[PDB]
Amino acid sequence: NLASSLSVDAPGLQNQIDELSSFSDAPSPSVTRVLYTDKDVSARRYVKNLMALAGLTVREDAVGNIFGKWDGLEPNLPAVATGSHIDAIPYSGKYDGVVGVLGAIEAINVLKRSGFKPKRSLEIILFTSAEPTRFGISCLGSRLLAGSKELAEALKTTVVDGQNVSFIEAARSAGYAEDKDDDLSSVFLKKGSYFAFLELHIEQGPILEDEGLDIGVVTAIAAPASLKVEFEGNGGHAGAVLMPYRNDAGLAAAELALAVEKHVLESESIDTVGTVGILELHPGAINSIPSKSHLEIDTRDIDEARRNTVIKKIQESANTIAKKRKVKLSEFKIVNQDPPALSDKLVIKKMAEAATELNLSHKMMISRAYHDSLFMARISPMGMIFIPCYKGYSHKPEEYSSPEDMANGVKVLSLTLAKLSLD
Amino acid sequence: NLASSLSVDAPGLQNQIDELSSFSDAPSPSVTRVLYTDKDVSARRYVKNLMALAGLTVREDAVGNIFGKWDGLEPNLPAVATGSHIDAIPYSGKYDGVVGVLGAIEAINVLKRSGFKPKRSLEIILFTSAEPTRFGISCLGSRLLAGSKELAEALKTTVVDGQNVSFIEAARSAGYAEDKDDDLSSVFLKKGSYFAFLELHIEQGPILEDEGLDIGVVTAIAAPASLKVEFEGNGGHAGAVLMPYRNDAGLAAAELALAVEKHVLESESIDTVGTVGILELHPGAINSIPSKSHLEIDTRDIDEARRNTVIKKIQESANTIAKKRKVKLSEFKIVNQDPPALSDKLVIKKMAEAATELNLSHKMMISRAYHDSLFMARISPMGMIFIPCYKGYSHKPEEYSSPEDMANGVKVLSLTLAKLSLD
Ligand SMILES: [Mn+2]
Ligand SMILES: [Mn+2]
Ligand SMILES: [Mn+2]
Ligand SMILES: [Mn+2]
Repeated sequence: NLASSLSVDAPGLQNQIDELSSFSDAPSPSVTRVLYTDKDVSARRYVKNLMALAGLTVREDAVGNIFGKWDGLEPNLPAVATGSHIDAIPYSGKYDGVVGVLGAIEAINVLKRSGFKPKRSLEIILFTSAEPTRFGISCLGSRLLAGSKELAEALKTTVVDGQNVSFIEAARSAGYAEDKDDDLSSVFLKKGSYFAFLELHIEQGPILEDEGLDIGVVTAIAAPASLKVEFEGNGGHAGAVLMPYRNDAGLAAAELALAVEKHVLESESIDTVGTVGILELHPGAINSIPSKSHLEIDTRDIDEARRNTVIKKIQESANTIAKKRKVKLSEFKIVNQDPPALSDKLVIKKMAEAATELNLSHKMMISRAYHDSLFMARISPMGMIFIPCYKGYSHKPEEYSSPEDMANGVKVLSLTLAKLSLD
Repeated sequence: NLASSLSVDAPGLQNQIDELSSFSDAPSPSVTRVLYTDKDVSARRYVKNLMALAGLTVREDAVGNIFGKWDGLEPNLPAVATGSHIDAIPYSGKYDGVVGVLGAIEAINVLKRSGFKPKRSLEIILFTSAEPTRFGISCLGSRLLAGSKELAEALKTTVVDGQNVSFIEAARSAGYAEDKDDDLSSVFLKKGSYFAFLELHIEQGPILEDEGLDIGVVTAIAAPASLKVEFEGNGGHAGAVLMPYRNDAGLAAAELALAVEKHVLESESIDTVGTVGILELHPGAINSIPSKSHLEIDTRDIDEARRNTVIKKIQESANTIAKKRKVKLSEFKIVNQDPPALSDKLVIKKMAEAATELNLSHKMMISRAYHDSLFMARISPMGMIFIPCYKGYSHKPEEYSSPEDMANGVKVLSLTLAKLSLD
């Protein structure tokens, strides 16, 4: 049958993972690849080349989401879509996102080798960026595909990066967004434009590895939020300003970072997380008291209400700390605060069937990380396929999934796509 | 008499202050001017030109200390020296250091206008740098003049900036250190090579302003120290690594910063200060748990032993925090730990006499900030003249000393130099 005929070039897929990892602003084994930079452009070209070699119709939208389509026997039907991202936060791994892009292309080649004849078209999506590194916005591409007018407006009017480069300027430097009449609404997909959307991704947790299982069938995605906070004080000479007269913005930040941890632990649930990944002091000189501090705070929970309580407590603590330290809470911005999503029940059903037909062990599980799937779920039925990764490591160079782990995920992806195409 | 004849071009001196501030990597009204950068080179040329116009014989040493001499009637005698620095930490003011260089040149012009004829030569020193911004080393020029073989060795062998540019490489780009065969010992001055050394400087405190006084006669300089600390953890995915499994290096840093403040307050003396002016996270991404954190801590006291006690407690707290957070204390380095200096009693007497002859109110007082005078005191009898500054602001763009305050300090400098020249 189709399932027994599926054959993946495992070392070849690994070789492509390794080649793509060379497009990096960090030295191997780390990867840094930020939206619209030269490294991102190089990686885009590499992926577009592979799409063309696999015989896909390749196109790009106004923000650089990249699409590769295999036309089905009934091309007017809503297509079955799959994809992920290739951007990489500073000093991260080679597998996050990339497995779902390179592995999707491989899934197409696997199906072509087996002589599969799609009814619904299959389309691979390289999302323009999923990481919030550059503009503080996560899933920038899929948020726009899912129709966020709020985001489109901000991208056109206010959004800049940490070097004060505007989104429009960055996009144009990489060959995109060159239309002054476009408010980016051109990117929006109609609900139902896809029959379904699947994303293959490394687990970013240790569960499949620990339990000796091949495949995770993802049933839900946890609810993510991010906050941007700034404190302002008088600053001045570290040696000359006596302690009673200070309002140290650095210490306000230190206190807020510890309060974040505290409020997370207050939830009484293991599923709650919160992190201060960014804490910067200005002017940032050893002999100058910080007059401004800037924190970027990530917090999530599978339970939206519990997550929201943490955010509310964090805001209360920021105000309490500001008053006690006699600094100004000059910014408290909820950059995003998104609900969790549920995978479509019939997509889950086909994925579990596919894994079973391939003699692969599997379990139902939730994603703790967020993914483009979170926002694609607003447009169409969604599912995710997890593969194991070593010790669950991710967002760091120790991140690892074996050639066989990837090949298994690719086979499940190929077979689920085929089932959905013929449905 | 000489005292009544002294007259300063106050708006002229202000114009020079403003012009020098233009040599900055930060936009007005802030100044940034770091050792050996292009802006530093431009500012050096500007000052050397003023020295030339004032009739001074100009020379430079191996590291770019700049000397301008007015030859006395007995030129073989040890000269009376005066000067300060012109480098500026990021986003600081335009009066710190600058007043003591531009004002020293103006003191020469003032004495010349009055027909004063020095017996001992007068020599103005532009110290190559006082701020520790580039290499973590404060008073680099005066530490070498005072004969630190340890510093000379490090500068030749290990010292680099945060961009891994070596001291030698940086120095050569600015036109200095062009001798392979110099161990920098050429910079060293013999004890007694100067009869006395004076530094005019803004108070960097609010005391003279609050008390309604013209001049501070500095009696001592507080004992400064600085430390570098690093913590290391495992890092990973901020959304997926559950709280019990973390060893967050950023939270370890937050805890140490608060410990610094606590230990300072434990001294029970208002003369004790401590600051965390630098706190950096790696990788520094919102969705990446910090795996490395880096703190640079400044701590001082007029009492050396009381400060050292703070330093010991900070080291103890760093170890306790590391163990509790389950991170490695990967670095704890005392970058400098220097004793206080006492101003020379005869210099103090002459300075107070000068202020009195000029009908300027004054008090004897301690300097809380450190200065090149701290190290020149090892070579020569030392004293400092403080002028008031607005609300004591320093190391920030709000720093301000009035044209009149500066002129008063220049007159006291002129008259004190004249007294010491004619001993
Ligand atoms: Mn990621
Ligand atoms: Mn990802
Ligand atoms: Mn200073
Ligand atoms: Mn200074």
